Amino acid sequence: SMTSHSWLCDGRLLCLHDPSNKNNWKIFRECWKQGQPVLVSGVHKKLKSELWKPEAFSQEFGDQDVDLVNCRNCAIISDVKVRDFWDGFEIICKRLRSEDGQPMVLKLKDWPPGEDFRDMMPTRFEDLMENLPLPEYTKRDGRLNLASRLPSYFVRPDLGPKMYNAYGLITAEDRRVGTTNLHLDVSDAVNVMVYVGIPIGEGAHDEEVLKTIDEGDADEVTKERIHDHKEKPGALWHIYAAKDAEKIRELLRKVGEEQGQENPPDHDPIHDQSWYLDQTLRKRLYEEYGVQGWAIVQFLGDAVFIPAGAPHQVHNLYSCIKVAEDFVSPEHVKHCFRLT
Ligand SMILES: Cc1nc2ccc(O)cc2o1
Ligand SMILES: [Cl-]
Ligand SMILES: [Cl-]
Ligand SMILES: [Cl-]
Ligand SMILES: [Cl-]
Ligand SMILES: [Mn+2]
Repeated sequence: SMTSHSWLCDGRLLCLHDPSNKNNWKIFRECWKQGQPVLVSGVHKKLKSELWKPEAFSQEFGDQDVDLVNCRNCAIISDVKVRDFWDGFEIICKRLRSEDGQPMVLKLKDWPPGEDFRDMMPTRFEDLMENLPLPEYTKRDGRLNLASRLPSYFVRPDLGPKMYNAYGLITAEDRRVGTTNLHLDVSDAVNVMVYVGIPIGEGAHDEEVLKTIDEGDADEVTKERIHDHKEKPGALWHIYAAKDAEKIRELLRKVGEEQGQENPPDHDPIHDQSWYLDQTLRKRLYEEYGVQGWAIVQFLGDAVFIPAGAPHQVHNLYSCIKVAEDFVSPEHVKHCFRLT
């Protein structure tokens, strides 16, 4: 039976089922006020699927110059064509190779660049913005988005949305690497999975994906969503409450010192965006500091709501196209105030 919602993370994560239900706000606002993330499924069914394919991006924009990142070692690949990224998105035999002769796991950096999504892709912009869930919070002019309404005493978000494009991590060694390292944002955000690419060539690689979700601490109901098939898994997230950010900084200063980094006692390891919390570090955070997070698998068409101030990291299971919009809810406006 169709239902309004369900729970993941053993009751700690709200999952809304109908992205355009006019009564979603009544269930959402209780969880949101408590500083929790929220998941909304089904957004892909609202979108024009032909606008979100890797082959269309390559055909329309392939001659633009861009930089890539090697996710395994953080090396920058400078001033290449955007088709060099898109043509290897699902076909492994077409990827740029490292010195060892392996195909690289790449992230497309800052594309479209800065605030240029709307000018570059006006049809994509309309398709996304008209289909975002919780539209009183998430639209540029929504009644519960204070972004356009605040004076300079508040850090205001850039004009969005922003696109996040990267290959899937593949090997047992790759399990300890992030697509996006641990960081926080002073605005709220909604992140939508608009396409998941499952390759062919080294097709048959779903085996190491199961071990990553399991070791990632995914709850038993998320494992039913994985093991049932039916839906394509994109990325594994770990999100932490804003109230636990300083305890995470204390752990990462202790570990930086143990690993012989030489850092002033005050430096900010979350702002540096240099760490990925692997299974060893997540267990140490729980046991030594008393901090629990939320382990979230974002499937095709899932919208993740990330509260302002909440530290979070992303690990792509397969090749992903994500689109995110920042907003300023009244519940979390304290996180962007410039005094006290
Ligand atoms: C519809 C569908 N195709 C899949 C391929 C791999 C997988 O891990 C889940 C999938 O769900
Ligand atoms: Cl808060
Ligand atoms: Cl467009
Ligand atoms: Cl709403
Ligand atoms: Cl990163
Ligand atoms: Mn973020």
